[PDB]
Amino acid sequence: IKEMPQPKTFGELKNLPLLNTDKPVQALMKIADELGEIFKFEAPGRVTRYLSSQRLIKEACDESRFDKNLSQALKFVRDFCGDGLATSWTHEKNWKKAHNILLPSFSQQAMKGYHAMMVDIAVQLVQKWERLNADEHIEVPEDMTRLTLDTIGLCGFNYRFNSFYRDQPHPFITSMVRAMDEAMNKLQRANPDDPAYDENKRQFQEDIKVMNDLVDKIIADRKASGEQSDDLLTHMLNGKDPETGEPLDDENIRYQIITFLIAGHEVTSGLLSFALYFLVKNPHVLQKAAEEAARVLVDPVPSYKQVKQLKYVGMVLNEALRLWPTAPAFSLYAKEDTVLGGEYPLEKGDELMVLIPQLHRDKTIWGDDVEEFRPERFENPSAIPQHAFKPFGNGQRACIGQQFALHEATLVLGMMLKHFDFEDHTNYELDIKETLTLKPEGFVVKAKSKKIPLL
Ligand code: HEM
Ligand SMILES: O=C(CCCCn1ccnc1)N[C@@H](Cc1ccccc1)C(=O)O
Repeated sequence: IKEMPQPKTFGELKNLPLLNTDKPVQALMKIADELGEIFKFEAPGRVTRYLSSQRLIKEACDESRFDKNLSQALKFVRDFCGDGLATSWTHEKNWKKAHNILLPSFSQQAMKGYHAMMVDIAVQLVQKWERLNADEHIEVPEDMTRLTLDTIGLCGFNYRFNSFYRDQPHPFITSMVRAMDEAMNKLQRANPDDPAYDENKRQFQEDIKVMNDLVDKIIADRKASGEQSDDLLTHMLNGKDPETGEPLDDENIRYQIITFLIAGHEVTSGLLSFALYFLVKNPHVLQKAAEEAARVLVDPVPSYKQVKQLKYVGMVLNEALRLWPTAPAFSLYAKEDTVLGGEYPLEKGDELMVLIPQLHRDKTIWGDDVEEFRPERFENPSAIPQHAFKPFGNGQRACIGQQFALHEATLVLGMMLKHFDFEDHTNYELDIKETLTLKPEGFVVKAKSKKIPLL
């Protein structure tokens, strides 16, 4: 039985002030560098254990021993995502019911139906960049978020956010971002009922009311029109859980839509932003990915089958997820008493955090070159040890949107590589901005058209 280490404490605040920082995930990664594969993290009324080694995480991913926990962050997000799929406990009736209903909407097979709508938005991105003047540049995360937001809006419920027509965010997005910020900022308030925060609470409720009212009207409008657009909303309005025989109710449908829009916003655009960052920093890798794009994407717009054939582009995306997974942690609890790694006894109910970026830097798995960007690591999934690579979570609670995100990202990155040469014209210094997701803040490039038509 080993005692686990613990980072520095602040008296009765315990470790909580360590997360009173602009970049808490990177702070936790530095703590893991100092303390090793496991450390205890205490706050007032809270104890968790951060895991960073594949040795321990492979045990944490044993679904017979550990189930998904709502982290404090997810408990705060649940105030506006409700019992949608990502903020539900596994034992809540609406988790399994929504899971069974929505799985066919998110499969590779469903991607064939979404493909034309994804192409629609990808073409708008390419056309924007074709239309820039000589020495203008691209604001990468900003344009990637325009693309991913528009793609989930259109595939999700046939709604055009028209992000490439505007600078100012959509009213839904304004309230979503401000609610997420309040949820993230609240992971520090010792006296949340202090009259000091009444304005934060008032604003938080107005933002929740904005999201609910707007989504509820999208649902009511679709029901009033009878239109059967083949999108996630139609699937939720018509689908029935094979187990209970029941459909989702309108309240839970709204929670799912809010959940999908958040997932498809900066969490997914972050992947594209980091991938393009690593490509311009590794010109030989960019060259190889651009050679694949040219060879495969032989038609004016890509087909579904062509996207599946962008194997090296897919490897680029997985290697970007290895280094900077954009949903950087998930939480587990012990279903029963158990011992972790032969060394750390856990009681039923004890909580674990999986620190994904640090897992993905385990040199016993990847070798000494863990910081290098080498997509070839992903040539063969059977050569990767179990539970070494977890950017989409674990088990039945893994990301339902994984195929959607990777199809979207592979399509757009392929088209980017086909149509432009890229310049890191500022020699950009990576600065990772943290919300509940991760983003290369201020990442800019110049894109020179190869003058290949879309017609
Ligand atoms: C690269 C992009 C994405 C990444 C890295 C990602 C990552 C993750 C991770 C790590 C989890 C597990 C969370 C936990 O255990 O607490 C998760 C769950 C989930 N994600 Fe994603 N996600 C991505 C894109 C998406 C998209 C595009 C959608 C939907 C449009 C989506 C919808 C969901 C849902 C509904 C869940 C909860 C699944 C369940 O518990 O049944 N995600 N995602
Ligand atoms: O350490 C994370 C990382 C957040 C990851 C969120 N996220 C969302 C999607 N992907 C990842 N959270 C913890 C933070 C914490 C720990 C102890 C005490 C108070 C607060 C938590 O929330 O309790």
